Amino acid sequence: LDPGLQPGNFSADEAGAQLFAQSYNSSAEQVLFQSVAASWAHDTNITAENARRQEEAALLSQEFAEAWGQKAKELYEPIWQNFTDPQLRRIIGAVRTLGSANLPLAKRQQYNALLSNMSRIYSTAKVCLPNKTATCWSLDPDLTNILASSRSYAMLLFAWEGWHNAAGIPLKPLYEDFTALSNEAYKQDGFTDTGAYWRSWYNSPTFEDDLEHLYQQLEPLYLNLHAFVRRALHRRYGDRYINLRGPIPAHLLGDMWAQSWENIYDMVVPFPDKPNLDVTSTMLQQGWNATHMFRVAEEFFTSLELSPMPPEFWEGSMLEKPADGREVVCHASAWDFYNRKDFRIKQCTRVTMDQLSTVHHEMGHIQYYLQYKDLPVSLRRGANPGFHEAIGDVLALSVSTPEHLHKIGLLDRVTNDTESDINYLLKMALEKIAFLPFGYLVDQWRWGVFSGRTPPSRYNFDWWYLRTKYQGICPPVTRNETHFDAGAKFHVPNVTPYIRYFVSFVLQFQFHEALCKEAGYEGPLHQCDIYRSTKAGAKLRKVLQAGSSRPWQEVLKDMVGLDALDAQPLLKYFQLVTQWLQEQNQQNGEVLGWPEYQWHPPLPDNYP
Ligand SMILES: *[C@@H]1O[C@H](CO[C@@H]2O[C@@H](C)[C@@H](O)[C@@H](O)[C@@H]2O)[C@@H](O[C@@H]2O[C@H](CO)[C@@H](O[C@@H]3O[C@H](CO[C@H]4O[C@H](CO)[C@@H](O)[C@H](O)[C@@H]4O[C@@H]4O[C@H](CO)[C@@H](O)[C@H](O)[C@H]4NC(C)=O)[C@@H](O)[C@H](O[C@H]4O[C@H](CO)[C@@H](O)[C@H](O)[C@@H]4O)[C@@H]3O)[C@H](O)[C@H]2NC(C)=O)[C@H](O)[C@H]1NC(C)=O
Ligand SMILES: *[C@@H]1O[C@H](CO)[C@@H](O[C@@H]2O[C@H](CO)[C@@H](O[C@@H]3O[C@H](CO[C@H]4O[C@H](CO)[C@@H](O)[C@H](O)[C@@H]4O[C@@H]4O[C@H](CO)[C@@H](O)[C@H](O)[C@H]4NC(C)=O)[C@@H](O)[C@H](O)[C@@H]3O)[C@H](O)[C@H]2NC(C)=O)[C@H](O)[C@H]1NC(C)=O
Ligand SMILES: *[C@@H]1O[C@H](CO)[C@@H](O[C@@H]2O[C@H](CO)[C@@H](O[C@@H]3O[C@H](CO)[C@@H](O)[C@H](O[C@H]4O[C@H](CO)[C@@H](O)[C@H](O)[C@@H]4O)[C@@H]3O)[C@H](O)[C@H]2NC(C)=O)[C@H](O)[C@H]1NC(C)=O
Ligand SMILES: *[C@@H]1O[C@H](CO)[C@@H](O[C@@H]2O[C@H](CO)[C@@H](O[C@@H]3O[C@H](CO)[C@@H](O)[C@H](O)[C@@H]3O)[C@H](O)[C@H]2NC(C)=O)[C@H](O)[C@H]1NC(C)=O
Ligand SMILES: *[C@@H]1O[C@H](CO)[C@@H](O[C@@H]2O[C@H](CO)[C@@H](O[C@@H]3O[C@H](CO)[C@@H](O)[C@H](O)[C@@H]3O)[C@H](O)[C@H]2NC(C)=O)[C@H](O)[C@H]1NC(C)=O
Ligand SMILES: *[C@@H]1O[C@H](CO)[C@@H](O[C@@H]2O[C@H](CO)[C@@H](O[C@@H]3O[C@H](CO)[C@@H](O)[C@H](O)[C@@H]3O)[C@H](O)[C@H]2NC(C)=O)[C@H](O)[C@H]1NC(C)=O
Ligand SMILES: *[C@@H]1O[C@H](CO)[C@@H](O[C@@H]2O[C@H](CO)[C@@H](O)[C@H](O)[C@H]2NC(C)=O)[C@H](O)[C@H]1NC(C)=O
Ligand SMILES: *[C@@H]1O[C@H](CO)[C@@H](O)[C@H](O)[C@H]1NC(C)=O
Ligand SMILES: [Zn+2]
Repeated sequence: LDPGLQPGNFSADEAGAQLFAQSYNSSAEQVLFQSVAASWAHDTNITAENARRQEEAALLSQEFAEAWGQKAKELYEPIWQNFTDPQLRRIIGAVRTLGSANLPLAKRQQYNALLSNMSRIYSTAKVCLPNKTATCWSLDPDLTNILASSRSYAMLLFAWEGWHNAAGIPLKPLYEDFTALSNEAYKQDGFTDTGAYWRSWYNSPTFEDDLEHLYQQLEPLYLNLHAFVRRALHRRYGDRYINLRGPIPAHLLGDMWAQSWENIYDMVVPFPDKPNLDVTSTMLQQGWNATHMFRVAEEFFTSLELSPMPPEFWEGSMLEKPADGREVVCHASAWDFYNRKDFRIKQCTRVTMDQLSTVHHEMGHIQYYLQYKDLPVSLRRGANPGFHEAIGDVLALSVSTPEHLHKIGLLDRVTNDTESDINYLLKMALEKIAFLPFGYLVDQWRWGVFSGRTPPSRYNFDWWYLRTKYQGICPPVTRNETHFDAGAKFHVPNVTPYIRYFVSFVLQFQFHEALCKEAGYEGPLHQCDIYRSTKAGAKLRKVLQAGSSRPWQEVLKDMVGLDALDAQPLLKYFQLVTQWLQEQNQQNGEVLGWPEYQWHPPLPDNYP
């Protein structure tokens, strides 16, 4: 520990604690920058040298959070709740959280080693065909691509069986040990369990109830969608393997976790005679290039009179693919270095209509970072953890439209045909609405484990209960408590909350509606854009400047006017497809929901 990074002495006063907050701030951006700089380099190009620097940076960060966290508890754990500023209470409350650093070394060293071991066995999971094969598969590319692409039911089944079998089972012992150790650490931090810690972020005493009220508002839309897809699969696979009343076999939905079904959009799409618009042909013809694209993105924000990208951003960012042959993580990401001056993007840009849209949300994050850089570093995070991605997405929504592309000049004429825009809304539904029930059930399920209400003998039973209950899926081959299908997801062994994403996808439209309402727009909400609309920016800026200083429920209210989440706006946005599906289901007599829930298909005749 560098002494300039090691806390001093502070009184039990607020007057002292204000000085503690100030000192933590000044040290914090000096450590966090050094940490993120290393992590930036490692990700900007892989080298074992940079991986080492990455590893050392990780240790240096934890060592810093520890050295301050221990004193924050030692001096202010008896007090912090008392302090007059809700901003300061937020500052100290964040520092005062220690997480795993509560565990004594013996447990601590098991804990880290245990968490890493889960990630290893998941990331390095494998499936092998039932021969003396030279070669096995892995989740990507082999499994993701066979599962999404092929539709011979047996082959599709085996791929799903192998994965949840191989990825889950060897996790089963580890995840229990994690659950115990996880809760024990937070117990000392001040939470009943890890689950009550995660829910602590949304600072809502009624949080879990709020979700069910939201999800109940979605269920008519989701059931409408689910019931529609279910019929389509019946056309394809046969009467033996689908029940027009029952739930859907989990592996037919085109995705290993059935969390988003878009890979059956090719099979289901409405109005097969219409195209789906691709503006790439203009963009290449215009001589657009990656470097230019961001200036369009910046144009948008400047058009809202949000802040332009500072010169440092143009000096630093890796907008284009590198000139070297060096290996790089191409997946697009946006970075804030807690050093106030320089913000950074990595995009690996390929000039296509899709990545044009993608750049806008990635720059959206940068605009978000730019606005709250003025806060003390402890607060420089989204008003709540899903709130940051929402401000990212509302931007991509607007520009994805044909309406905005015409103001960009990339589109020649607007073509207001509902058959086309239904195609667009429906594919987006198969992407994101299918995700809401899944995103909801996981963190109910994990809360079930962390609260203990799912003891280890029920990990798998409570999982499939939650799947059929919410997502309308059932397992393709009988699954029993030796298996552990909850582990087969990325976010479970990586102990990463999904609930942020669900909260975000509701805040997304709850903003978009409140912006388009403010931007003077009227008409079909998916045809709104806010570009050039200074009225939207000035209100949007008020959200971004708040960062996390002000409780999100108060900030959201100041933007939208509602003290809480609501899915009515989301239903407004999807309204056109909502109506269309209701017609199509009514025409087919399709039974919404899934009675005969106690059904799942027989096995293929010679399996395998
Ligand atoms: C990615 O795309 C970027 C943008 O490209 C342009 O725009 C897009 C939409 C497409 O249409 C592209 O095809 C198009 O090229 C590229 O940056 C641009 O690169 C080109 C070529 O390298 C630049 O063109 C050259 O610019 C010189 C400077 O011209 C400006 O400054 C003069 C003073 O020096 C001034 O007198 C001019 O009026 C001009 O001012 C610009 O005005 C327009 C509006 O009228 C603004 O939009 C600009 O921002 C203004 N820029 C400034 C600095 O004020 C010219 O001297 C030069 O002409 C000479 O060279 C050409 C060959 O290049 C000869 O053919 C010609 O005869 C003459 O001798 C030429 O115009 C362009 O300026 C760059 N953009 C900017 C903003 O500077 C990226 O390089 C590209 N990257 C990749 C990898 O593709
Ligand atoms: C969390 O902790 C950070 C870091 O300690 C605090 O930032 C510091 O806050 C104070 C108060 O806002 C700020 O002082 C003001 O800075 C303005 C710019 O001052 C710069 O120029 C003068 C000369 O004109 C220098 O004397 C200063 O040291 C500054 O120097 C420049 O700083 C930038 C930013 O880091 C750096 O990139 C440049 O390299 C450097 N210049 C050169 C030539 O190297 C003044 O206009 C104003 O009057 C005040 O002096 C101080 O500069 C901040 N430092 C940094 C590093 O950001 C945060 O305030 C704190 N958080 C909160 C919420 O308080
Ligand atoms: C990924 O990005 C990083 C940052 O841009 C980049 O880092 C540099 O990589 C090169 C090698 O490709 C390093 O060069 C050598 O590093 C070794 C130690 O690992 C040193 O022994 C070498 O010392 C000589 O060169 C010095 C100047 O670099 C001289 O001052 C010295 O006297 C010796 O003559 C040499 O430094 C370089 O150090 C790193 N730098 C950093 C900051 O990481 C890396 O190259 C990129 N990846 C790829 C594949 O290019
Ligand atoms: C932060 O506050 C602490 C507690 O008020 C200060 O700690 C004290 O620091 C002095 C030196 O400034 C230490 O002196 C040592 O005392 C022992 C005898 O106990 C002697 O053998 C050593 O040679 C040395 O003189 C003292 O131990 C230490 N006491 C405690 C309880 O921490 C500290 O000075 C303050 N920080 C700063 C930067 O001033
Ligand atoms: C994380 O997973 C790894 C791998 O499963 C665990 O490390 C393994 O630990 C065992 C002993 O605990 C090692 O087996 C022993 O090896 C020695 C020779 O080194 C041998 O004499 C013993 O009879 C026994 O076979 C095993 O080699 C070791 N594997 C690796 C790769 O290190 C680790 O304990 C797990 N940690 C947690 C927290 O789960
Ligand atoms: C939960 O369901 C699984 C199947 O999905 C059951 O596991 C399977 O049980 C049978 C009977 O023991 C195993 O067959 C045996 O395999 C061994 C080779 O491993 C072979 O030597 C025997 O002759 C016999 O064929 C089968 O392999 C096994 N599968 C797995 C993946 O373990 C399990 O029994 C069910 N749970 C409970 C509690 O019964
Ligand atoms: C910190 O907590 C204490 C205890 O809840 C508060 O002290 C009490 O304050 C009320 C009026 O605010 C008095 O009627 C009590 O007599 C006080 N009790 C004691 C033991 O002093 C204190 O006000 C809180 N501080 C803040 C800033 O809210
Ligand atoms: C598209 O045409 C319909 C015609 O009924 C109209 O109601 C709708 O508002 C048009 N789109 C926009 C963005 O105005
Ligand atoms: Zn994002």
